[PDB]
Amino acid sequence: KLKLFKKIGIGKFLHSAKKF
Repeated sequence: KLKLFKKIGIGKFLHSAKKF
């Protein structure tokens, strides 16, 4: 069990705040 390699790109989460 180990599939969080894509969790290192949390730069798009701050984007959701750039649209709301």
